[PDB]
Amino acid sequence: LNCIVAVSQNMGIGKNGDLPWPPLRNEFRYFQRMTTTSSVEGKQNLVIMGKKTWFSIPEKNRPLKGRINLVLSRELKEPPQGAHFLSRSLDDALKLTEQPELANKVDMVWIVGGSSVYKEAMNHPGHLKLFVTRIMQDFESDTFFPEIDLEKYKLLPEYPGVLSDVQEEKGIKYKFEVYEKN
Amino acid sequence: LNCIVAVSQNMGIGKNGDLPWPPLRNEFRYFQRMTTTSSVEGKQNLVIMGKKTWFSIPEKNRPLKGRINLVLSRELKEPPQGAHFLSRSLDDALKLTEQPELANKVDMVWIVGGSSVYKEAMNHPGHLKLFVTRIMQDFESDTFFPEIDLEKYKLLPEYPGVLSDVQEEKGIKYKFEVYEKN
Ligand SMILES: Nc1nc(=O)c2cc(CNc3ccc(C(=O)N[C@@H](CCC(=O)O)C(=O)O)cc3)cnc2[nH]1
Ligand SMILES: Nc1nc(=O)c2cc(CNc3ccc(C(=O)N[C@@H](CCC(=O)O)C(=O)O)cc3)cnc2[nH]1
Repeated sequence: LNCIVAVSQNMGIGKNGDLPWPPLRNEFRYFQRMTTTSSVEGKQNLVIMGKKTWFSIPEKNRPLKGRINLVLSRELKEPPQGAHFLSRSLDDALKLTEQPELANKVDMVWIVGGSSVYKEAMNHPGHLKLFVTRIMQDFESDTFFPEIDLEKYKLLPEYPGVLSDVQEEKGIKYKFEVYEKN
Repeated sequence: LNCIVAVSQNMGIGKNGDLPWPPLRNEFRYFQRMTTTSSVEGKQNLVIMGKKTWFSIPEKNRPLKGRINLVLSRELKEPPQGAHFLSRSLDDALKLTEQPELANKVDMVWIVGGSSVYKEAMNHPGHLKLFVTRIMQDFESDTFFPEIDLEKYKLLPEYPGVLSDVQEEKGIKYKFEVYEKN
């Protein structure tokens, strides 16, 4: 279980149901590269996300491509269009990926948001990895990311695929960090 | 929804976790064809059966080849070796069925028993068909097939792919029947 997020200096992850920052095409490309790249031959990654984060993808790249898109919601009676699966819980969704028909087709599981999903997932006993993009500037948010507990999480000073130096796009600097827990 | 069973004259379907009769090679040929045959190319049929059924299949005929095997178990921890999916009630299995990625891989649904399942499936709202092979002889049994509500089910005088003649094998006579409900 991998969590993938981009957060501002203020820990905001959202505003009005959108990234509180203007589009970083490279930041996007990387998110697109991590959640897609599967380690195993012929296996696919599964992304999980709440109702809101699904509606927040530009309608034209829904469902994420080359990925199994699952959506959690206790409300929705059926998978919103383009969605691959639907679960009411993070557990139920974790179970399902445990069905062997499934298990033999999925490699990595990535949690893409929103807030309460990241919350439920961060707590979940088990081996968890947090891929966080530090967007080094404040932005006006309505939704935030939780405190990464240092009792539990450790920052990997290294990570195959991820560059260590500070990035910049449209006068915005950011850096990719990787935390782990067990 | 398709249910497929064989019943002795006394409505028996099992004796000590086995069929009450000796094996009718040509009746197992029928159940096989019917359950394995899909209308669509690149789609497969799904078989749902209780745990006892699962186990009454000769362990080298497990799981049923060319079919997605699904196990109904309230307690079973994880899915028995070789089963494709595990659910806890007909309900989840069916729901499981309407999952978009699932739904495009699966053509027909067949309920292969046991008593408790047949029954739940029989009552269930919708368009249901029972495929009944009437074994024209009494056999001591411990498991009995729910009795068919004539008020709801209706015998179809013919139905494509169903031989109309009384059959006999090993001196035993049987007949193929199909019931429908709306
Ligand atoms: N690093 C990181 N960046 C994000 O932008 C991000 C966004 C979410 C949640 N929201 C979204 C919203 C839209 C798209 C999206 O359009 N993804 C496309 C974009 C790739 C591209 O178009 O260049 C994808 O194909 O992955 C993804 C996540 C979660 N974790 C993230 N994590
Ligand atoms: N018509 C009918 N006949 C049955 O024998 C039957 C059996 C069950 C449950 N039990 C069983 C037990 C064994 C096998 C089985 O070995 N099937 C194999 C091989 C058939 C053959 O040997 O020709 C398969 O490939 O289906 C199937 C169902 C439920 N509905 C039925 N319905």
